[PDB]
Amino acid sequence: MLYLVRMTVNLPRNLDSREEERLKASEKARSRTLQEQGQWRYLWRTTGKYGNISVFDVNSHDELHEILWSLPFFPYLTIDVEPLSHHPARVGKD
Amino acid sequence: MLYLVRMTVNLPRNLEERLKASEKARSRTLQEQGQWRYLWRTTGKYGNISVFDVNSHDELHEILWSLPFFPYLTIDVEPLSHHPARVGKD
Amino acid sequence: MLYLVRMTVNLPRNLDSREEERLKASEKARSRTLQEQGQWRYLWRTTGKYGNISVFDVNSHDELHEILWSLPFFPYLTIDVEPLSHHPARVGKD
Amino acid sequence: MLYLVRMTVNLPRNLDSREEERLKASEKARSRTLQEQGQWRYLWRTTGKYGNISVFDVNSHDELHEILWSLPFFPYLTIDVEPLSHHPARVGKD
Amino acid sequence: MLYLVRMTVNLPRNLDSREEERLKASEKARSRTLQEQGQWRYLWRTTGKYGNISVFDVNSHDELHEILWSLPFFPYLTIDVEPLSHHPARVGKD
Amino acid sequence: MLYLVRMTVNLPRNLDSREEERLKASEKARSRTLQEQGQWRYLWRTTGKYGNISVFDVNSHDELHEILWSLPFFPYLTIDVEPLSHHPARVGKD
Amino acid sequence: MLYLVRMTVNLPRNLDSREEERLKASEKARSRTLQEQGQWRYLWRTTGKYGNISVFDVNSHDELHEILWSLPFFPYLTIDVEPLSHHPARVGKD
Amino acid sequence: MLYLVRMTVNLPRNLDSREEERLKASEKARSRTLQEQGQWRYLWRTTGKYGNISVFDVNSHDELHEILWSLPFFPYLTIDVEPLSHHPARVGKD
Amino acid sequence: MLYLVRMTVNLPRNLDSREEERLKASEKARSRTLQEQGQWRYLWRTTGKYGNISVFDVNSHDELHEILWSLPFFPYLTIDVEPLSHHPARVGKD
Amino acid sequence: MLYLVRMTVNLPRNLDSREEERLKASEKARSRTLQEQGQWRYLWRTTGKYGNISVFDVNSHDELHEILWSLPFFPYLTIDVEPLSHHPARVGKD
Repeated sequence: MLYLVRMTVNLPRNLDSREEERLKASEKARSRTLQEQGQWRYLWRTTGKYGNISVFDVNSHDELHEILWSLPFFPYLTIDVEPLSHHPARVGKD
Repeated sequence: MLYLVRMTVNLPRNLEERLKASEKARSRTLQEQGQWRYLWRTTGKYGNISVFDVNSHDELHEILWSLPFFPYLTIDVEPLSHHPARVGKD
Repeated sequence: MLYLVRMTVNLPRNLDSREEERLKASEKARSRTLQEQGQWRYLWRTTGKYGNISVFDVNSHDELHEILWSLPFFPYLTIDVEPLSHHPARVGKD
Repeated sequence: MLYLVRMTVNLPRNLDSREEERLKASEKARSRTLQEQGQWRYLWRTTGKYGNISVFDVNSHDELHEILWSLPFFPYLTIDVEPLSHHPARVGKD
Repeated sequence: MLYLVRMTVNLPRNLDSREEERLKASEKARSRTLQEQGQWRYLWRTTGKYGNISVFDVNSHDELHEILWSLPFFPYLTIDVEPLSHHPARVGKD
Repeated sequence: MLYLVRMTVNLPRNLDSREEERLKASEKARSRTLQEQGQWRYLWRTTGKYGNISVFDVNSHDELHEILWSLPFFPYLTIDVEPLSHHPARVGKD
Repeated sequence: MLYLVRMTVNLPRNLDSREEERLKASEKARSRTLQEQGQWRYLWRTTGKYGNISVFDVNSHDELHEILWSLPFFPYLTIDVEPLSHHPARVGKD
Repeated sequence: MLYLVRMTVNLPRNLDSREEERLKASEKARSRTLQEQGQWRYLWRTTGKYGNISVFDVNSHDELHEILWSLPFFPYLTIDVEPLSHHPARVGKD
Repeated sequence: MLYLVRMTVNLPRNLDSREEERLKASEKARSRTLQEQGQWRYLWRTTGKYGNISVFDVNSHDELHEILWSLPFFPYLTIDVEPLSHHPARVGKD
Repeated sequence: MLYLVRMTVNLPRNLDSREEERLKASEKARSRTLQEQGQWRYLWRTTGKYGNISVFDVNSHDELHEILWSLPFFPYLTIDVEPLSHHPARVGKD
C-alpha cells in the first residue's frame, strides 16, 4: 500500500570528500534494488533541489520504516511520509 | 512532462452530486488520455494528490481550470524532474 | 497497524437546529462501535479544544480512510493522519 | 494524568566515538525503566524519522519535566508537550 | 499546578442581539468566580487585541478543560494551553 | 508595566568548558537579583524544554532592554517580548 | 515610550452599504486627533495594502490599548504591536 | 515555457579566500551565457539580500533542473521554483 | 523602477450578480491601459491559480500604490509587493 | 521615498575577538554617516533583540540595496525590506 515520501538531502557541507564516493554508490544500488522489487514504486526529482518526491508501495508502516532507515543517505535526509488511499474517481490500476 | 499537483476540496455550506459526476467524467477523459496520469486520495481528506503529464504550463493550467471543482479547489503545483537513480520509467 | 490521527471540529455557524443533537449522537455511537471493535484504539480530548487526538489500529490506509469518511462529523473536521511504527525500545503493548 | 510528547533526535554526526554506544544503551535502559515503572505509557516510532510519539502518564508537569530533562538523549532532543484530557465518548480507560 | 493559557475571541459579527448582552454578562460572572476562587490566577489583556493571556492554577488537565469548556464564550474562543513547570532559579512561589 | 517574555536557550555545542558552570551561575545570580528587586516578577520553566517563560514588571521598554541585554545567557537566547495590559474582567491585582 | 504597530484593515465583504462613509469619516477624525496630540507619532501606508504601519508614543501598554480599542475601525483590524527601544547608535531625535 | 525562480545565496563564511573570487567569476560567466542564449530571460536582485529573483524560459522541467544544477553557486543556494502560465489579459509578448 | 507584485483573487462566494459582469470588464480595461503605458511591465498567471504574478515598473511607491488601489478587483485582492534591484550579473535589459 | 527595514543580527558564535569591537565600531560609524546624510531616517532598537527597525529614505531600490550591502554587519544580518507609501489620514511629517 501507498505512501508519498518527500526526501531532502543534506550532505555535510565540508568533509567526507571523497568517501562521498562510497555513500553515493550504496545509495544508487540500494535504490535500484528497492525499485526493481516494486517497494519504491516511483522516483522523481524536485526540479531545482537536491531531493526527491517518491511513492512507496509496502505492506505496513514497520516495513516502510526499516527500508527508509536502511538508506545510506538516511542520517542526511529530511523525510516527510504521507499515507495514500485509493480514489473512487481513479480508472486504471495503481 | 510531469507535475505533482495537490487539490484540497472545500465546497460552500449553502450550496451537486452531479459535480462529483461531472468531475468524474473529466477525470476519466483525462486519465484515458494519460495526462491525468495518477490519481490518489490523501488518506483522511477530501481530495487528491495527482501527477499530471502534459506538454506545457499553459496545457496544465487550462486542464486544471477545466475541472468543475476548480472554483472550490486549493491547488499547489510542483514541477517534477527525471531523477538519475530512476529505473522504472518516468 | 497504527496511525496517530488529530481531529479538529468546526461545527457550522448559524445553522443546525435540533439536528445538531442528532449529529452529536450519530457520531458518539459510530465512535463506540469503533472502539469496541478495536479499530478506534485510543481516544483523547485535547485539553481546551473541541476535537480529539486518536490512535487507530486498522489493516490499510483504505480502511482508515473509509472509517474517517464514515464519521458523521467528517464534513466539519480537519484531520491529520500520521503513520506510527513499532519502536525498538518498546517494553509494553503496541 | 496524560501527555502527548513528540521527540526528535539530532545526534552529533561525525562527532561521536563509542561514546555513541554509551549514550544509546544509556537511553534504552532509562526508557525501559520508565516504561516498566508505568510513567512512559506508550512509545511509538515516527515512521521514517529518528523520533518517537509517546504518551506519558505522570502526576504533575514538574514530574514530566524532570523525567524528560533526565533522558541521556535530552541535549539533542526537540520536544513538544501536549496535555491530554478525557473524551466523553471514550469507551473504557483513557 | 500551572498552565499558561492564550485565548482569542471571535464573536459572531452582526448576528446577535439581547443575546450578546446576556452572553457577555454571563462570561464576565463566570471569569470573576473563577478568579475569586483562585483557579483563574492571572488574567491580562493582550495589548491591542481582543484576547487574554492567562495563568490557570488547577489540579488536573481534565479540570482545566472542564473549566474552559464551561466558559460562555467557549464556542467563539481560540485557545492555546501550555503546561508550566517550576524553574530551579525561582525566588519564592511559582 | 508588564511584559510576557519567552527566552529559548541555545548554548554553544561545547564549544564550552568550566566557563559553562561559571556562566550558568552568573545567570542564576543575576536572575535571583532581578526577582528580589521585583522586575523579574514571574519565572517559569517551559515543560520539557531548556528555557523560561516569564513576566517582567518594568517602567519602560528601555529598562526591559537593558535587563535582557545584561543577562549572561543573552548571546545564546532567542527572545520574544509581548506587552500585557490590564484586562477589564480582572478581579484581583496583576 | 515607543511602539511599532501594524494594522490590517478588513471591512465586511458585502454589507456596510451607506455607513461605510461614516466609519471611514470617524476613523479619519480619530486618527487626526491622536496625531495632533502626538501619541500617534508616525503614520504610513504599506504600499499596495489597506492598512498602515505606525509608531505610537504613549505612557503605558494600557494607554496604547485604550487608544487601539477606541478606533472606529477596530473590530475590523488585525493588529501587531511591538515595543521599540532607543538605539545607542541613534544620532538624532527618536 | 516560463518559470519564476528565487535563489538565495549562502556562501560558507570560512575558509575560502582566493577560491571564492574564482567561484564568483564562474557563476557570473555562466549566468551571462545563459542570458545570451535566452534561458535566463530576466534577472533581478532581491533588494537588500544576497539573492536573485529570475524568470527562466526553457523547454522542460528537466532543462530548468539541469541549468540550476550546473550553477557554480548551486551547493550554496536555496531555490524556489514556480511554473508560470499565460494570462488572458496580457498585451505583450511573454 | 521595478516591483514584483503577487495578487490573489478572492471574490465573495454568494455575491456579484451583474456585478461580476461590470467588474471583470473594467478590470481588463484598466490592465490594458497600464500595460500599454508600461507601468504594468510583465503580467503572468501562476500555473493552476486565480490571480497573477507581475512586475511593475513605476517611479515611486506612491505611484505603485495608487495603481493597485485603483484596480476594480482591489477590494478582493491579497497583495505582496517586493522591490526588485538591478543585479550586477544582468546583461541586456532589466 | 520611504522603506521599512527590519534587521536582525547574528554575529559569528565566535570567530571574533576584539576584531568584533572593530566591526561594531565600524557598523556604528557607517550608521552615523547614513543618518547624518538623512538616508537612515529612523532607527529604533527592537526591545530585547540584537536588531533594529529602521526607516530609510532613498531615491531608488538600487540606492537602498547598495546602502544595506555596505553595512559592516551585512553578512550577519537578516533583512526585511518593505515599501512605505503616503497615508491619506497622515497630518504632519512623513
